[PDB]
Amino acid sequence: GKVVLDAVTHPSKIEEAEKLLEEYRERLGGGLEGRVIADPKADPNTGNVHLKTEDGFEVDSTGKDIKTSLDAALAALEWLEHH
Amino acid sequence: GKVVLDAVTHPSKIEEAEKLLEEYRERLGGGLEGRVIADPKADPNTGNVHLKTEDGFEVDSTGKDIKTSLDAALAALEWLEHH
Repeated sequence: GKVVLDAVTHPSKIEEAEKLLEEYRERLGGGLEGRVIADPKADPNTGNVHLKTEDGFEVDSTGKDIKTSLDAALAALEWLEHH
Repeated sequence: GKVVLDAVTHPSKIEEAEKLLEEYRERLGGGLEGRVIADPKADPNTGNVHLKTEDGFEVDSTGKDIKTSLDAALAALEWLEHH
């Protein structure tokens, strides 16, 4: 299904976040609609990802980098989609 | 460690949310500090849980009931605490 993903990042890490979104786009296919939000108030030392499905599931996940945040967020989404 | 948990629920489901927080308190011990937020704008058909550790990990999880939301939220927290 469609999953709308937002990577919210300090502007120094926009490149990082885009390259990561690129790997997950080509693994997860065309359902993944991801975008990078450039937030100067964001801590460069943390990652933050928000995802929303058209089914109404939502996860916000704040970790120490963007990749871990995302993986944890998809982990939680897999749980909700099954249980 | 300390985990601050918020169950945000329509006021009709406050009892449900408190009894659920009670089971997770006695399973997860005294580190779990959970509270019920009574939100009349919340859909009674969904669950929502937010957790925050003193380490800075945060997860917000919206599902179709409070138990699934919570389990998914702790699932994501376990991922962040390891990876």
